[PDB]
Amino acid sequence: HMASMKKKGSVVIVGRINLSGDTAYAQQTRGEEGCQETSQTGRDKNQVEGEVQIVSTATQTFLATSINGVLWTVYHGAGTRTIASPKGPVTQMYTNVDKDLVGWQAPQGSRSLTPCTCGSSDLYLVTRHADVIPVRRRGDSRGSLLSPRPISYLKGSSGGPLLCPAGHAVGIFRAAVSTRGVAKAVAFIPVESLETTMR
Ligand SMILES: COc1ccc2nc(C)c(O[C@@H]3C[C@H]4C(=O)N[C@]5(C(=O)NS(=O)(=O)C6(C)CC6)C[C@H]5/C=C\CCCCC[C@H](NC(=O)OC(C)(C)C(F)(F)F)C(=O)N4C3)nc2c1
Ligand SMILES: [Zn+2]
Repeated sequence: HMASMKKKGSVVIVGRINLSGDTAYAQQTRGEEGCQETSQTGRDKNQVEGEVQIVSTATQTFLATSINGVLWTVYHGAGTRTIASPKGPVTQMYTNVDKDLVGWQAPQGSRSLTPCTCGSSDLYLVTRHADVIPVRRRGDSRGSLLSPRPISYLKGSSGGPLLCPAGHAVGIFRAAVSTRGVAKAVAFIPVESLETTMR
């Protein structure tokens, strides 16, 4: 009934994939009790750093990637949720269920990836475990893993980047193409589609 209707919590940044040096590694910045509290209030005063965030709702954990001053992730992870920030929940500025895409203004302190204009097909997928997986681009929105992996390896990495050799953003990881549980290929949201959404 109306008086007891609940509100969904905010997406919460709970860590990051550190790409600042020679070694990629995952960092946790918020434990579970802080996350639950931050999801309810929408107030997250942690300092944000880096391009790839680890984010969580009460029921899911996935990634989010800053490109052109927007923190982007998948609709199938975030739905229409706000994201927590120092002064309270922040409403999405982009929502496109047909592209499986959402975005919020990039957090203060984050850094953004540059959209790739290289036109290269040798790509690199960054996972929530800070694995950097070589991927050969196979079409506008697909790439094959040079070494296939069980889907278990990729679960929770939606919203992460596919990068070119120079570290530019080529797309956002959306779905795994799996045969008998082995991911031979991935589908991604091309960065051109993000740039069209921004218009
Ligand atoms: C709710 O409104 C919407 C709107 C648009 C959507 N668009 C799509 C595409 C959609 O697909 C959903 C969601 C997505 C998904 O699991 N992603 C990943 C992830 O890690 N997620 S996640 O972080 O753990 C989390 C679950 C917390 C957030 C990267 C995946 C890692 C491992 C694969 C696990 C096995 C699932 C394989 C499946 N393969 C698949 O569908 O491949 C085809 C058929 C070729 C196509 F055609 F999809 F490309 C698959 O990958 N997925 C099914 N759901 C949507 C829902
Ligand atoms: Zn590039």
